[PDB]
Amino acid sequence: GSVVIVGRIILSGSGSITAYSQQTRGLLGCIITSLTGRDKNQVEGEVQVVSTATQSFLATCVNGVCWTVYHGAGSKTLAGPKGPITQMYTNVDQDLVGWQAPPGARSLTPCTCGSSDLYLVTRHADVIPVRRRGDSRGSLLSPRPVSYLKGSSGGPLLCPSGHAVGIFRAAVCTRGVAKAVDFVPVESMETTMRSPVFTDNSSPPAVPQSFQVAHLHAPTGSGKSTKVPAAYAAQGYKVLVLNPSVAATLGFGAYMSKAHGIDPNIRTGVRTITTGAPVTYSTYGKFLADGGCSGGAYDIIICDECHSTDSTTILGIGTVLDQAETAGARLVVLATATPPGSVTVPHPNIEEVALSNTGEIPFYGKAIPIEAIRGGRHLIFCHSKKKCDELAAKLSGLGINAVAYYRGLDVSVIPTIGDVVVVATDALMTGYTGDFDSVIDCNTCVTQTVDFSLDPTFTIETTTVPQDAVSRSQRRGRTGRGRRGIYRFVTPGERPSGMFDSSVLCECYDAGCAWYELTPAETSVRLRAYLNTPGLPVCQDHLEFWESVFTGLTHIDAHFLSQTKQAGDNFPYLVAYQATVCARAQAPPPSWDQMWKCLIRLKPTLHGPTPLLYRLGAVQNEVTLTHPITKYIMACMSADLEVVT
Amino acid sequence: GSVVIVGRIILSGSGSITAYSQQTRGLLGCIITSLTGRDKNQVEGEVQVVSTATQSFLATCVNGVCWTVYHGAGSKTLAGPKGPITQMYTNVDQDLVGWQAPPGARSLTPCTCGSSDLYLVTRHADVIPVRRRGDSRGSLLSPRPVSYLKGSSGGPLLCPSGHAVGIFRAAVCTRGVAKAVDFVPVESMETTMRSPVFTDNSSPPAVPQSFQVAHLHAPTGSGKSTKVPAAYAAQGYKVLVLNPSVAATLGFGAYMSKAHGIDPNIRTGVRTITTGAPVTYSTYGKFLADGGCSGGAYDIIICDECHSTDSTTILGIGTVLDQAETAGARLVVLATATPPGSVTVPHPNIEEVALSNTGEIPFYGKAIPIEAIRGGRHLIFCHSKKKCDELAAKLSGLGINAVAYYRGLDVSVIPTIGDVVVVATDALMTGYTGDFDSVIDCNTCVTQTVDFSLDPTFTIETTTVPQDAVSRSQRRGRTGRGRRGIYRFVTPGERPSGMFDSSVLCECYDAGCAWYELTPAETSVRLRAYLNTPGLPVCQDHLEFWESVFTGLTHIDAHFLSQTKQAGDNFPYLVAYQATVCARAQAPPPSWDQMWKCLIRLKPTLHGPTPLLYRLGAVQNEVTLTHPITKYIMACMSADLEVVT
Ligand SMILES: Nc1ncnc2c1ncn2[C@@H]1O[C@H](COP(=O)(O)OP(=O)(O)O)[C@@H](O)[C@H]1O
Ligand SMILES: Nc1ncnc2c1ncn2[C@@H]1O[C@H](COP(=O)(O)OP(=O)(O)O)[C@@H](O)[C@H]1O
Ligand code: BEF
Ligand code: BEF
Ligand SMILES: [Mg+2]
Ligand SMILES: [Mg+2]
Repeated sequence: GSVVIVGRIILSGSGSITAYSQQTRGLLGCIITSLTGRDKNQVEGEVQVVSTATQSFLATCVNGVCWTVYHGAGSKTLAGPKGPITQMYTNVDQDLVGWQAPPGARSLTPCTCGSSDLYLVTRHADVIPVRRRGDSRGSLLSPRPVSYLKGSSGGPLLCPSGHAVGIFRAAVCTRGVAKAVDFVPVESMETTMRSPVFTDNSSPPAVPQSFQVAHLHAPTGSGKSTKVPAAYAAQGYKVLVLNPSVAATLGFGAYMSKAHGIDPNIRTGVRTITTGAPVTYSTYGKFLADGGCSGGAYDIIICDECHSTDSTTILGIGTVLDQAETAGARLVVLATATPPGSVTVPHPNIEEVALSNTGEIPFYGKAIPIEAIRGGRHLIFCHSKKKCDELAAKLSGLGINAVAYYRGLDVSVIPTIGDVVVVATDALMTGYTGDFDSVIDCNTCVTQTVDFSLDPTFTIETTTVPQDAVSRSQRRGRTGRGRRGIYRFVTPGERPSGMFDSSVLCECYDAGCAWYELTPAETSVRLRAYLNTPGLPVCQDHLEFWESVFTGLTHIDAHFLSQTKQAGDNFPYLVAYQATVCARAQAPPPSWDQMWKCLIRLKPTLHGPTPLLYRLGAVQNEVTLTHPITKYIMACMSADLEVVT
Repeated sequence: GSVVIVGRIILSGSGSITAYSQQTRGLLGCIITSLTGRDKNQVEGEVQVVSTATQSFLATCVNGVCWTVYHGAGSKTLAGPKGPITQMYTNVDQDLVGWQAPPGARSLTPCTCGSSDLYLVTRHADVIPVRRRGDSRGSLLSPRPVSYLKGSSGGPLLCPSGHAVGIFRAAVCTRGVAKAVDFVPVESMETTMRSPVFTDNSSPPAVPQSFQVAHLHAPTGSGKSTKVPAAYAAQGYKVLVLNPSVAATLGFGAYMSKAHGIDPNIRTGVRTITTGAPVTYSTYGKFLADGGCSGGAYDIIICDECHSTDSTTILGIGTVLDQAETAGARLVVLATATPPGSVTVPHPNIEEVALSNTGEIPFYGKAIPIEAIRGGRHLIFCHSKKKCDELAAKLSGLGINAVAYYRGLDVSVIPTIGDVVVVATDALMTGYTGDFDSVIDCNTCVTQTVDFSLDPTFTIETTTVPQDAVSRSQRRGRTGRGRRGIYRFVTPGERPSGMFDSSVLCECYDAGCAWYELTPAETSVRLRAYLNTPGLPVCQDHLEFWESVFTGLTHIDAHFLSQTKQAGDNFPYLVAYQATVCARAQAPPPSWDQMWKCLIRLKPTLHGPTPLLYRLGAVQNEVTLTHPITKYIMACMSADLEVVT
């Protein structure tokens, strides 16, 4: 649904800068209006209070455009008189979007006077003094809990003259206490306005004279992973294609000989072939395992499915971007059907049909009619492996040839031909072509988030949430590949695309330490290359923080670590490190969940409270919070952390 | 906003117990439908998934009634085919409400099996084993984080036959890990159904032969605080009237003299009058300061405005309930216009007009027209003193005679005669008659909430929230007293009444130690009497926990405590105790905010991290968690804590 103006902040004209709020619609009008996308209300002033169904924040008009933050508004339309107003500008790199100001809105005039005394207008219509520190930073004169600033994203920072310097996007905190603010400067709005609104990256980049990074954006099934590298090779170039998917990589190996007359090298855990062809497909993981870029090996490196924000992909792409030019590559291509800021749009091959409550098979609050999957080939996405197992069993019991597939199973369990219903997690979301007549989508997924909970340190949490627009379009894209297909779904919405959580950064340091022999400093170099590259998914810059954390986790127990690596569960390094600290203290793990099995053999010798370093799951045992490592991580958390408001 | 049926949990009819969900609406309807009260959807099943605009939980049909928890639904109507359906049952004491089961719904059979293996059905249609421990208690077979049980209140506990043993209401936790469940047994549903539809409490209870506690409920301005005690006195009884309000208590003296020919004793912190009359008006605070009930002093003790859930009232009423019989009182009267579960109904004397955006004075997102308050006598409620000061300054200003009244100002600031606009906090919400032609209500208020945040211990947090139904009716009732009046408001809504937070219990122990020379054990006895008395506001039973915490806080610095008491801020005992710990540790306080001003004299000598005991506001300083008191309080949090789901 649409973002909706629900009120305004009225700014003083004369003298000291003051503000007050006017509210213009309640909840009922908000929702109704969010749907029709038709808002008949007269808009006034320059600072609007805007609301989605779930969140509320600000928007500031400058130069005839109503500006706000991407992290708040996504790519959403703004409700307007004639109906929904699509964003004119969507700049994910700058966390900035804009709609053409509706009639009645007035614009603030840009501040061009280099005044460093600033005033931030909050959603509560407070005006708080801020000292400008940099192009996009200013310190607060009196610090405040972040909770106070929450909902003031999009609000103006003003000069003493009432001219706008930029809009508020983020707080810089010390353990939950905001001490500085980060803003999108008015000049970024200016740059945006004199740049193309349309960027059709649908053609393969030309191979440049000197090193360049370029983007390739075209719909699922169009040929990005197959036709494009084959055409580069046919022109005499050596090409490495990196994909996050084992299943897809193996698929290219079987497909490319007959499809494009090229029998590529293949590099994965279960299958490494050297044919000597000028095309190589590898996973990001295997690429990392082999040590990254080899000097002079490739002309073109394709970072394929670069919408993937699993830690292996992030670290893999950062490695390419840090090493490619030195390694003699002429071109890095960042290829994806669903770039940051994209929304799901109609696919020419794909008919979409909502599930209803009618059907024999209960599916995420709706139902699947048995006749929809009785014959033919179908892929059904479930959010968890457990649901996959359960659904597969149910269907099998109904005489349907069903097979579950997810992380830790072998690709071979999927039959390549004949009738089948594959019930999968996002292990099959990206890259893969399984010849499916249809996809059925639960529209939910699992995600991890870090919370700086100070209890004593941080928490990594797992929750199931609505899918974003990358997931919806990629899951949908598993059908309609070279032919017609069907997409059935439970719910119609999607979260905005192109953002990922700080926990993934934590995951990258972990993997660098556990699997790829990278010092934390080495990982930072690779991740910094990723973050410095425009057009990729974005994340809060917590590199210094995470580096400091892992840098202090020295002398892990090699035995426990090999075990956590072997069992293949999340944060093998953080888990083995907590276990290490436990063992050396003869103390029990936080709980006796499966997470802590590397410790089971010591169970009768472990007593008293757990020296808790951080929280990776439920903690059932008593804890003590004064282990030297705990104190070190607490100290790490004293550094500035930028968090969104 | 009505409660809305958004789906159902379908249960199996034979064999092992299984469940699955069907979803019948999104925010389409839900938020819409809750705001319109109309739901044409046909109801099926015995377990409904229900929702308000803000929260989602369950309802279970038993004996033709759709039951759920008061803490989730309040007194809300259920959206129905022909409009909102009024609750048939409202049992705040048991946390239980019910609507007549809509057509199409089936009921579960009450369980008589006497089985101790139960199964709890969650909102995600999970079915989880529970061993019955008591009448309303059961242990989980495997503990889960409490977050998992959230949104499942109102859900059924089933015995193996699928018959209902009761509905889920709260989790018993150990550091956030649920290990048992508290439920409302079907027999309570049985008792609730057999209890009178309506009990009339509008007439003064007769004085019984043996001690009795009785209720008196009647509209604002009906005479509960004046006519009633005057009538009892005419019958020859000695009557103590305890009222929360300093302002109202002082007002009774002159008025009772002129209207009722009684010159009452008056007891407040700021002023005492002893006339020897058979009627005494006292604040709850002065009553506690006086040592509570004096042997054989009164026949009748009226706990007036017993809707009040400030800590002083709760401790005051608890003291009465524990002491009155032994002190030789024959009757205790719990009097209020707004008992737990009540909602605001129209008042014969009061015309209600919503504020619009039209007017010269900005007010909480709306506007006040100058002509509505110029002139005559008017009372405007703001949520904070700062807002009262700002608005009073603005009104005068425009040449309006305005004064702010809040705690810390002398009652004499309010002119008893002539034009005035009094801008007040809830210092003037209950009891008071100020001869106002109107009340203008911001409809918000300030509340405190405890969070068991384990960082390292607990947090007391202050937030601004929508007013409850007690606040609406009580604030409104400041006008229309013996004559017509006008109530102007910012927003239509009201939160449910009759519940208060655990932090109030914390405040009670704090006040006991700080002001009334009560040991924590002493305070527990008084609070236990409050909690055991039906018909009063309800709270989670955290008495043992809080008592354990304060019992450990020994050897407070007398001078610090004297200072925090004198400054009048929120938790003088806890603040002075943290200050004591800091000064002895030669360490700085959590911040240099005004809360910690008692330490300023020592500032130059204090360095290093704060030995943090708990969180009462922002913590700016680095912290250490090594202090023995910190560890004592951590150990206290290991106790069972029941929290709602
Ligand atoms: N393993 C495979 N088996 C059969 N057909 C395939 C396979 N891989 C690709 N194709 C065909 O090649 C087309 C292009 O696929 P691909 O290059 O993977 O698309 P993109 O990367 O653009 O999503 C697909 O639509 C499908 O028609
Ligand atoms: N201090 C006062 N000054 C003037 N009139 C008063 C005062 N107190 C009470 N009254 C009158 O007595 C009536 C009953 O007041 P009160 O007993 O305070 O009502 P209740 O306690 O039921 O709200 C009021 O409506 C008003 O007419
Ligand atoms: F865009 Be394709 F599905 F990789
Ligand atoms: F009910 Be009255 F206003 F005390
Ligand atoms: Mg591809
Ligand atoms: Mg009264």
